[PDB]
Amino acid sequence: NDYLQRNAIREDLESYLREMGDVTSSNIQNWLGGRLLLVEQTAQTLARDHSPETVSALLEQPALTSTFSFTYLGQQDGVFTMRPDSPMPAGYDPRSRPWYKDAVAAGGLTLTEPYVDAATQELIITAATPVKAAGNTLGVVGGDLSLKTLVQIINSLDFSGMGYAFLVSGDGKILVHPDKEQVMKTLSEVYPQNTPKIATGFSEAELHGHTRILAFTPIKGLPSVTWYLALSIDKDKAYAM
Ligand SMILES: N[C@@H](Cc1c[nH]c2ccccc12)C(=O)O
Repeated sequence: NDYLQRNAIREDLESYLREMGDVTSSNIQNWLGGRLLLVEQTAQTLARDHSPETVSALLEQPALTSTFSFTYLGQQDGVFTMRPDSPMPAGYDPRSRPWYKDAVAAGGLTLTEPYVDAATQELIITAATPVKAAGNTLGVVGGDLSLKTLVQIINSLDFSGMGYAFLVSGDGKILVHPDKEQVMKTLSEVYPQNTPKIATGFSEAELHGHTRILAFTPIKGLPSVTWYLALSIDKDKAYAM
């Protein structure tokens, strides 16, 4: 019987994908986690002492400048301090920015979706958290992360040459993708005819003329967001083995 045989193949493929999805999800979980912890450690220090001299020196420390493109403090009175330094656009107010509002609404450390950077006019992701002293919020600390860097991490693996990984929100918004044109599109825009369901274990869909298999894995330990790790696999290549 070819039905039983196809059934045996598919079940094996789905077990492999589950394994790859789990461990890739852990990786990005751990990597994002360290960044979050670092921003948190930085805010808890500023909480105790946020004099101008201290703020400057703290933000210039190598553990920060080598991890984030920019690290910064926006204060509740609107005063902004960043390292390394940058030309400043007229009218800037850190309290109006997505990283600031997101941290405040979260009541603690969180991550933004991509938003348009103030200087590069390109997409950026920020790890951010409020500065908490005596139950009060003195401002928000943020550390900037490049989309390209997140891509590289979730695509360490091949995956045996079958496909690639991307990040997508529970709402269906593509956050990070090896193909730049797909970023911040929705799953419905990319797949209008038969849209992959995030809840559903394994979905088939058609992309650039080829049948693909998609599978979604929750990413744990991201406060106040719901992000999935997605695997997108070439069906014909996978089954061929
Ligand atoms: N990425 C943050 C902070 C930031 C980075 N580079 C900047 C240059 C100018 C002003 C703010 C920034 C924002 O866009 O708000």
